[PDB]
Amino acid sequence: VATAQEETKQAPGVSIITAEDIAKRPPSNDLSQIIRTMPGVNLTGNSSSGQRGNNRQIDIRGMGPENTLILVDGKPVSSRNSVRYGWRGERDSRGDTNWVPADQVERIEVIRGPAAARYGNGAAGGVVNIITKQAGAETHGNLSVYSNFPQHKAEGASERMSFGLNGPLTENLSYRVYGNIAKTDSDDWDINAGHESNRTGKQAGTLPAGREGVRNKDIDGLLSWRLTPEQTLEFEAGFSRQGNIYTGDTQNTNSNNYVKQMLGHETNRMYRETYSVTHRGEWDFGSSLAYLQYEKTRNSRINEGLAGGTEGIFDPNNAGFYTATLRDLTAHGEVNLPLHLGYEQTLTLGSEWTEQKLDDPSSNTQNTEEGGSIPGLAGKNRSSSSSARIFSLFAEDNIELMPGTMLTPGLRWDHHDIVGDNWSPSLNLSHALTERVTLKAGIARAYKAPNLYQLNPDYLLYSRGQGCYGQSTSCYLRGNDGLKAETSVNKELGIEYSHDGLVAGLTYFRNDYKNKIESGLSPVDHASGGKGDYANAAIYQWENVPKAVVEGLEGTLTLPLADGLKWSNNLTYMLQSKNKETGDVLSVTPRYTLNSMLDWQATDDLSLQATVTWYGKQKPKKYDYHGDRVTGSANDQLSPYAIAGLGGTYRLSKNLSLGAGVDNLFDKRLFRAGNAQGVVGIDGAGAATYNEPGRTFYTSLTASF
Ligand SMILES: C#CCNC(=O)[C@H](CNC(=O)[C@H](CNC(=O)CNC(=O)c1cccc(O)c1O)NC(=O)c1cccc(O)c1O)NC(=O)c1cccc(O)c1O
Ligand SMILES: [Fe+3]
Repeated sequence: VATAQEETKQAPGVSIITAEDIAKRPPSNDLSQIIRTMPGVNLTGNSSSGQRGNNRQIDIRGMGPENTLILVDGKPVSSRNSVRYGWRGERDSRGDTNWVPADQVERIEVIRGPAAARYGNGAAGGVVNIITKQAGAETHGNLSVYSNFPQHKAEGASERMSFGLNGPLTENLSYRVYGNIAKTDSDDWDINAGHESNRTGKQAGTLPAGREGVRNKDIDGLLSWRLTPEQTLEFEAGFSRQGNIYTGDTQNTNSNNYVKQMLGHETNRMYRETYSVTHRGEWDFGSSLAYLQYEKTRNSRINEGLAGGTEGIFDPNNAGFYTATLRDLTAHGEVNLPLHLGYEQTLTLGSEWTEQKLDDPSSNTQNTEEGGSIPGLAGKNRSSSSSARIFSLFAEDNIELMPGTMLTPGLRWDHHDIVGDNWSPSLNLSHALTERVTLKAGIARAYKAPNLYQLNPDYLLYSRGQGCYGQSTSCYLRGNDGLKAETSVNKELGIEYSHDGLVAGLTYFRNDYKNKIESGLSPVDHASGGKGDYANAAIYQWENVPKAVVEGLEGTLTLPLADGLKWSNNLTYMLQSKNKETGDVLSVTPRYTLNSMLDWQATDDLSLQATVTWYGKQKPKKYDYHGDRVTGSANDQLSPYAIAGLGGTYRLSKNLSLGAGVDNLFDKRLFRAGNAQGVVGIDGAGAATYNEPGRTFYTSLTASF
């Protein structure tokens, strides 16, 4: 009997991307590009402001990217938690899917809804687990190189070069190492000129930036030592560095002179260092796994403001870099025990402990002189430091009820040192109706701890009125340590026909989303003192939005037209996404997304690929920061559109393949006009918040032994 962990990787809410899929749709740089084509996955911001809108990240079933937990070889990636979380729920972050280089990935696992809740904190949407190629019984290695070439030159081209080498040292000692260097160029500063929202006053000439660029350096070493036939001990260290290439991005799309000085410059750099020890054992009466991970993330970037329009724009009064540091510590143990009597079943016991320490000398520095002081909050020299610790125990049991039929109950208990106890129960069922048809169902309660910015009372944003809910008076936004965790009851009912390479399936999912954390709507208090008409500014906190809901359909259809010819489709359809308190939308996703590949292995040494992605309509948020129906261009929608691509790979030998193709064959292009709503002298842009890149040719070479 399979463990509950391996078994639940067979739910309809589960997708696998292989190393061979990566070869046939090679990503520019970030893996999000290919990860997003799975059913139930979008590439979206975290809320609906449209801020930092070219910085979109992986979203599972509309639940936001903060609810997508990224693992590498089963170990958490937490680095984006080192970037400032803004009034509107975005971070100036490119996300956490670009730390492992695409050509060293063996496979990617995407686990959605109820089969993912067992992973705990931050899996309310789901889990994406990036697995790296590993050593075997013989020295192996590869060299992979990529390059694209956009028709339009303003758009940023990507150059990417990686190697891997792996194999034996001793009989009982293996190594696996890789190194990657990559560069996606920034879009030209001016790429959105003519598409920018209307720009009055002093904001005349300001521009929504295109896509930011990134320089990557990744180096990983792994050493695998066989103590015994029954025990293995693995040591690994990782060093990654991303530095951007800045092209005019600012939270509000306003500008100043520091912005313009910095065009082309590196204005943020993220160093990520990972060390890990892993014990793995296969035994007489089961197996077991224990690991320790230390992740240290240094986020160095230029000081930005924290008030109204100055929020998220470089500040000339505090010019220069600062460094936020994230130390994240993760320990994990589990034993797997096959039990034979009664039913065939496999029981799994485990605990987990995590600590997140965050040092950030910049985000807590807003002073209170204009809006009046806030009892209990020092105006200067507040602490940089946050932390939270979670302890967790769990038990999952995968019970063969009769052959065909599997029932897999679990319980996880989580103790957060500030927020308290959480109980996440789960039930995952698969039953076989035929050699060909399988019914599956799942219900779990997933868990999300407040992030360290939401939770901190020293974290303080300010606006003179334009961001304030329900008024034009000055207001403050303040963290809250009395917050409850977000929980979500992720239901799924799904059915699948599968036979002779022919697959046809359709899943319904509903996630009932309790206590989503968001900026509050009522002032809890008022500050006293200050200057002029801004004196005695309102005080709001980060609050738990009591109930929200997402709902949709995942579908997939795969037919073998002939021996050498396969037609595949992944389908996402978003039925509902609602803050039930404000009736506004949680996330801006396309109404549907259909991904379609035709794969012809026309020859033994030649495969050809055609792809079509159809995106549906996209609607912006209906309400502004004040909470009032928006007006003008702020209502603009994106009409449905499709991106098509052709590509191929030619086997020159066993040891060498060429690849080449075209993304966006019909040069369908979109442009970021700004943010979804209007501010003073800056007309809204509704759903037009991102740059879709135009026709782009690409080539590739892979040599391997
Ligand atoms: C040029 C120009 C546009 N200028 C303004 O809109 C001025 C003066 N402020 C500024 O120009 C910049 C830049 N302003 C902009 O680029 C346009 N505003 C925004 O994008 C904005 C977005 C969300 C919330 C806000 O409060 C915003 O001002 N903002 C600030 O210096 C500022 C500092 C502390 C507190 C604030 O609220 C500030 O606005 N502020 C106001 O008119 C204002 C009036 C009521 C409420 C506000 O929030 C205002 O900013
Ligand atoms: Fe303002």
